[PDB]
Amino acid sequence: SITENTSWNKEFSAEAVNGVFVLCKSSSKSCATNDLARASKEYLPASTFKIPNAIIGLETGVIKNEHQVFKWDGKPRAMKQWERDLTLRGAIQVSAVPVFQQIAREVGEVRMQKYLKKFSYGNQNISGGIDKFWLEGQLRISAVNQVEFLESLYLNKLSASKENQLIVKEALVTEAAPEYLVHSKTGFSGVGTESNPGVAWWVGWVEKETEVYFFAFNMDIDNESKLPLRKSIPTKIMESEGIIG
Amino acid sequence: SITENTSWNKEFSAEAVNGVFVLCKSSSKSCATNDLARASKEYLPASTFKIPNAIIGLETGVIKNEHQVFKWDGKPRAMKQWERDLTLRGAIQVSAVPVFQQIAREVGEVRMQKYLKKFSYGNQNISGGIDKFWLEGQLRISAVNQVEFLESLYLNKLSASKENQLIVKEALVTEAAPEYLVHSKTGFSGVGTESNPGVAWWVGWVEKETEVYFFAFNMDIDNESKLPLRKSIPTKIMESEGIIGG
Ligand SMILES: *[C@@]1(=O)[C]2[C](C([O])=O)[C](O[C])S[C]2C1(Cl)Cl
Repeated sequence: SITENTSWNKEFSAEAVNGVFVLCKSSSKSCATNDLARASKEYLPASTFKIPNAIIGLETGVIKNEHQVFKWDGKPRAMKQWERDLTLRGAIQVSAVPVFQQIAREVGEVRMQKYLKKFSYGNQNISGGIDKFWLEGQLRISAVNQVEFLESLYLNKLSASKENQLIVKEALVTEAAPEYLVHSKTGFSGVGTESNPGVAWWVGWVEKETEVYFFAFNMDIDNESKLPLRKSIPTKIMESEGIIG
Repeated sequence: SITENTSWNKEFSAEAVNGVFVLCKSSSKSCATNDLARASKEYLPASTFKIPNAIIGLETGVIKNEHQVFKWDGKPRAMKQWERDLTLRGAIQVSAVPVFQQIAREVGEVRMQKYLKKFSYGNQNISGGIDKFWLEGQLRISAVNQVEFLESLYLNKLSASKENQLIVKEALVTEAAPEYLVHSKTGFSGVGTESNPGVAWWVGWVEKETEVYFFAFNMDIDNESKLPLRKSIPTKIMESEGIIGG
């Protein structure tokens, strides 16, 4: 399945970044990575968890349908971008944490556990509170597991209805051209401490002509100013592969 | 109950074009157009027909599923961009006529007629050739009918599985930002002469924040260099309406 490509470290060392990129053409059966060990090391998913959380909210009927609006109650939120009504797509795209915290509460620990089992989602440990397990709790997943998850979603092979998978897929589109389509989701757990840094992610897949490439990136982050690297490092790697695009 | 907004006409005259723009906020119960008469006139749909044709291809099973690949057999095609295997979205986005002529033949006249009736698609006249009725045959549809069809698609209300309607919607995404998403399709019947012009279209819808706007534009085309007006005239109107830009 997985092979090391040590040329890809240039991008990490340039920035003194401890991280991993996993990139798979056509399927998870052929991945390459800069760091064999870290590729299956597991980290808080943070807001990449909105992908399965959204699927689960639709499957359970907690989210009515693709057209549900999540209204802002006018009360303060941690980000200005979350202070307004958001569609499902909008709430994923701006990573509106409190929308999904309330979705998780309505889903409930029994159903959330059930679904993460069906999804083979990381260590499947949702302890730490129903509305914060993926943010500061015990849930962990690796970049390889993300790429496996995203591939099932791409093929509509998760245990949820095909309509709900397609709904979340359109919500993930972040770049659209006549012959190049990108689906992707960022994550950022916070800056932690210098001793125990946070994690940042970018995961998704690229459709180019008739090919597909799945990717998952994570890195340790103790400084918010380093945040863009979660897209720029994978972007430069994929550009050097001719994928981007 | 469509209203006329004549102030939009200066965007057409400025470019010496005759055409119509229909724009509906929230639903087709709230539409506005520059030209009430041309808004209901019916024109050859050209490549805009790839929308219903794709849904029908999926419903009939001619198109196997969303990941179907349409293989190029190597024989020459009008455009290099068509001379390659294509996904369903790639074939729509580059408007690869030959892939859809073949889907249309496989669907055949009986089933095609039946879906166009279910979809209330234009004059529903597909006569004269199953693989060109939308390119140079008798099929005709108005800008108001395009917006009503597209709203149905957006709402998953067409007579087709929700799943196939979702497949086709993703294939129509042309613009994407975190709170702005555009689904659309161009079409162009060919450059005509001044007295017998072709038609160019741009149809689709825009989700901005939590609002949705359905739109359909067409214009007479008798000069090839004017083709890009099919996008810049409606773009300018949507700017002045405050949909494009903050
Ligand atoms: C989720 O992890 C989002 C992060 C992300 O990756 O998008 C940041 O968004 C820029 S902050 C929000 C949280 Cl941290 Cl919950």
